[PDB]
Amino acid sequence: TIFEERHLKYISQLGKGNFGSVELCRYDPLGDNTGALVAVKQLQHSGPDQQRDFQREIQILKALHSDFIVKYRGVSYLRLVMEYLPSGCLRDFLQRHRARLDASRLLLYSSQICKGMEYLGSRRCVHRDLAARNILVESEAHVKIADFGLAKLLPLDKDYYVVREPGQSPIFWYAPESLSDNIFSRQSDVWSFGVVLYELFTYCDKSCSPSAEFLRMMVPALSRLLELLEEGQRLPAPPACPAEVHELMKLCWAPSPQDRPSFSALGPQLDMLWSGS
Ligand SMILES: C[C@H](NC(=O)c1c[nH]c2ncc(Oc3ccccc3)nc12)C1CC1
Ligand SMILES: NC(=O)Nc1ccccc1
Repeated sequence: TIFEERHLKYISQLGKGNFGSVELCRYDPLGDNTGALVAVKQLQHSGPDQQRDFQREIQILKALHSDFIVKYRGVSYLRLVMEYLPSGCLRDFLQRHRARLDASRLLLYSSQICKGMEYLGSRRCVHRDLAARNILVESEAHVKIADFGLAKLLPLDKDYYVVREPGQSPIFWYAPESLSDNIFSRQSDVWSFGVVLYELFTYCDKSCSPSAEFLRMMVPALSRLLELLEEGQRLPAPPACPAEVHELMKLCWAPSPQDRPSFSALGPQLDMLWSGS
């Protein structure tokens, strides 16, 4: 649980985002290159607000225990040590392996992500950055939610959270209430899950990505996106998308957070489709 810094050997950068970076390191206390590989998050550079956020992220991740959430391994004193999943993120894995991954498998990943989100919700955790680029692949048939850099715990007496600064993530995964009023909730994570189902079923192809679709659907982009959403415009069904999968996405994109299903209602539905595919 406590890793000594001198034993963590730097290999490469894995990714970066919201003021943090994740490195691939070997935890190599013998110094002979035989130790296990780990992913180590740290701030990219120092700053006291980032620091306080980072401490909370660590406390959140340490207290999450799910097969569908990336595993906390410990800390180094300033760094968060996590399991390293060499297949990397689901966005990349989908683009590389599309020819091999059928509808059944995408429904399997969808069910696993839903089940991880159901668990997060039970912990009063709003993830706030759900997207295929932040889901990791453990094996061919197992994914895990990662990137808790923006995650918040809801107080016991309130089911939403208002953020003060504007968001910094690609705008096409945010719910309308987040776009307009910086409100985030478990039901805003359901909106984002609908976009994740869209990514899965397009295999993260860049030409039909959420972003590419907006510049086709056509004043600042954020205001334009909100007007398009208020008018009831949505991303079109992915090529060859099963009808029932598309209906589920549209339900996740109900205008009113209270009309979106919960992850507990979504889960059984995905399983039934997975069993019926
Ligand atoms: C960069 C962040 N990654 C993590 O926090 C990771 C924690 N363990 C990992 N194992 C492999 C892996 O592989 C990669 C490599 C490149 C891009 C994404 C994941 N990334 C991570 C973010 C995805 C959640
Ligand atoms: N959720 C949803 O349908 N979002 C959207 C719509 C148009 C363009 C980009 C994203």
